[PDB]
Amino acid sequence: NPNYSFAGKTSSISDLKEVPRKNITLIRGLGHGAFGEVYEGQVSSPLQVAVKTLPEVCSEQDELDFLMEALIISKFNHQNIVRCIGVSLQSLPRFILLELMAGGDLKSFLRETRPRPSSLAMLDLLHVARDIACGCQYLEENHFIHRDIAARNCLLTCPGPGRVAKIGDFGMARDIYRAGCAMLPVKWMPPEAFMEGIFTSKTDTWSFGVLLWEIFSLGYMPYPSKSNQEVLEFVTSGGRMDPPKNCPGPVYRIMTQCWQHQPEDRPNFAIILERIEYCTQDPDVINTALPIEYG
Ligand SMILES: C=CCNS(=O)(=O)c1cccc(C(=O)Nc2nc3cc(CN4CCCCC4)ccc3n2[C@H]2CC[C@@H](CO)CC2)c1
Repeated sequence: NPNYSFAGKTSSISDLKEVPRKNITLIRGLGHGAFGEVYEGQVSSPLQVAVKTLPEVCSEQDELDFLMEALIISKFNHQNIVRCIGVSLQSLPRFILLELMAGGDLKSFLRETRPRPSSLAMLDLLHVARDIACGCQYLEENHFIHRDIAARNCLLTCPGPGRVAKIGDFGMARDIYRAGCAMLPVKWMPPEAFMEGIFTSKTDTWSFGVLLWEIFSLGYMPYPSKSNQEVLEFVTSGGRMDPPKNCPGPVYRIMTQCWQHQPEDRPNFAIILERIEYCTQDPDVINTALPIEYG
């Protein structure tokens, strides 16, 4: 029974809301991460959920990783962080039950919803950014360092208008709480993080800058044509990404403030939200056309 502490309150497996296995039905696979497979499920107007599964063939450490993931997500309480409905850890395979996000991951969304021969506008992108910044502000307020803010780790409620973006994966924070080189999110990390292994909330500010780039580029990989080591040396020597195609100046300037070399010179998330809000109200920003991808 490992204990988990967040916002000064401690929790253990006993605090998790166990849902009887017979109340849970799987409908379809939704895809996989590195972390087993994810299904759409229903809990008994049944409740629609996402079901994250633990492989039955796994190590004792995978078991503990999965428990810790459950405790981490269960203690958050915020509209831009996916809810945990409960868990079913007393039958096999073990389940974590999460808010179903019918729009899928943000990176995939951006790539698949690129304007082609009116799907997205600048304001859609700014709303996604606001939503994630709101989730990041909540983490910062509660002294939680995420360590992997990236489009692949964000989810959307629905594909269409009204979509809300939320932070959906806490795997890196989980690994560090419980503590390879080639798996580190180098391209989202600030100098002091990959050099000294020093993480603070100004670490997540930097990563959020990179997420902003991903959003306004409509889902491109950061630092096009650069490998991890090339990015590490580029960033460490003061190198910064160029603006995404058609990116308004005021939105680019949020990215460049997020990427200040010294953590002290980076904005906190209250300031980032203020700047996103200003961009959102500015006609010259929101009237900028996104590029149309030829097809
Ligand atoms: C962001 C990482 C996933 N973290 S999670 O597995 O703990 C999680 C938590 C809460 C919800 C979800 C979830 O709903 N995932 C999910 N829903 C998907 C829906 C679709 C349907 N598409 C139809 C066409 C329009 C776009 C949506 C597709 C994939 C969906 N996923 C994925 C997210 C990425 C991976 C994560 O393992 C698989 C599950 C996933």
